[PDB]
Amino acid sequence: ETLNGGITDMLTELANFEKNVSQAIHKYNAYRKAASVIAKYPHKIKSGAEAKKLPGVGTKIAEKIDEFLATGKLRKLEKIRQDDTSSSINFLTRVSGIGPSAARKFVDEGIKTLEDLRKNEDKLNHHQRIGLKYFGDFEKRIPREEMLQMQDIVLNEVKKVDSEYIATVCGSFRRGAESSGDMDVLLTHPSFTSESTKQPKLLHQVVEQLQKVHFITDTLSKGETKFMGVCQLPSKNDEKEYPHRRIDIRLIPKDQYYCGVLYFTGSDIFNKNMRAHALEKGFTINEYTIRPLGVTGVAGEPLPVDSEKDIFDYIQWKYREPKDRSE
DNA sequence: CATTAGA
DNA sequence: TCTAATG
Ligand code: NA
Ligand code: NA
Repeated sequence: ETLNGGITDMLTELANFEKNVSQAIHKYNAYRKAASVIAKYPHKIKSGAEAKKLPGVGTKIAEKIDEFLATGKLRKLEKIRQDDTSSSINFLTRVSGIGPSAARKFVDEGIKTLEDLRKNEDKLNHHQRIGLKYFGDFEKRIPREEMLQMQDIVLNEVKKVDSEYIATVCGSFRRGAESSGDMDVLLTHPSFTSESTKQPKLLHQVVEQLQKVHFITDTLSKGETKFMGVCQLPSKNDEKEYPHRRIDIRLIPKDQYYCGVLYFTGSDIFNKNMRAHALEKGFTINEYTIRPLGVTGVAGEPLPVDSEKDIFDYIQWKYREPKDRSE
C-alpha cells in the first residue's frame, strides 16, 4: 500500500502503456498481475531477485525493478514519458468517444491535437463529435449543489409522465459525496420485470420528457434500456450558464431494482465486502439478484427483494445508510 | 460484463 | 457480423 507503491506505480505505468500505445495485451497483462502481487507483498522489496521469487515475476520485470530501485527512475519510463506519439495517444483518449484504437489511428493520420481534432470533425462519429464539443465541461466535476438541482428535475418529470415510475439517483452522489462526475439514474417500473417482454416505450417516454424541457440536450446513445446522454441545468437569469453534464439513465426490471440499486451505489469496496459476506451467510449477490447457496458447491433460486433492506436482512446485516456505504 | 454504435 | 467505447 506504500511500501511497495513505486514499484507498483511504475508497473502500472508500464503496463498501461503497452496496452494503449502498443497492442501488447500480453505484456500489458504481465505488468498488471505483477503489479498486483508485489502490491500484496508484506515487505519492502529490496531487489529484483527478491521480487523475482514472486509469481508473475519474470526476469523482465526484476530487471526493471532493480534499475528503478537503484535510480529513482526508469529509462523506458523516461523515454515513454517523453514520446510524442505516445503522449498524443494518452491525450486524445480523453475525448468521450475516443479510445485507444481510434486514438492510434488518428495519430497515424496525424491528429495529435485537439485542434486537429476540430479540422477533422468529419473524421469523427457523433459520439466523438459531442465528446469534443463538451470537452471542457466533460472534464469538470459536479457540485453536489447542482446534483441536487438536477435530481430535483428528473424526479419531477419521471413522475409527471407516469406516477408509477421509480427513480433513484445512485452513485457517490447517493453516497453523500461533495461532487460527482456524472449523474446515474436507475430507473424502473412495475409493469416491467424479469419476464414481461420489455416495453421500450418505457425508457423512451422519459427521455422524451427530459429532452422535452431541455434538460437533455444530446443523445450519446439511446437504446431500449440504456440511454447515454447530455444534460444541462437551465442557465438562469443570465450571466452564468451551466456546464454540459454526462448523464445515464437505465430501465430496470422492477424485480431487480434494489440489487441493482444496491450495487451502483457501491462503493466499490462496500460491495465486495458486502458480497464477501452474503457468501458466508450462505449467499450470492450480484448486479441483479441474490440467491441462496446450496452446499453441492453451487445453487440457484433468486430471493425476493422489496428494498435495500430485504437484501441486508437476508444476509442478516446492519442496514447501512448510503452515506456509510464507504467500505 | 453487458449494452450500443458502426461499418 | 465483429469490434469498439462506456460504464
Ligand atoms: Na475516451
Ligand atoms: Na478474435
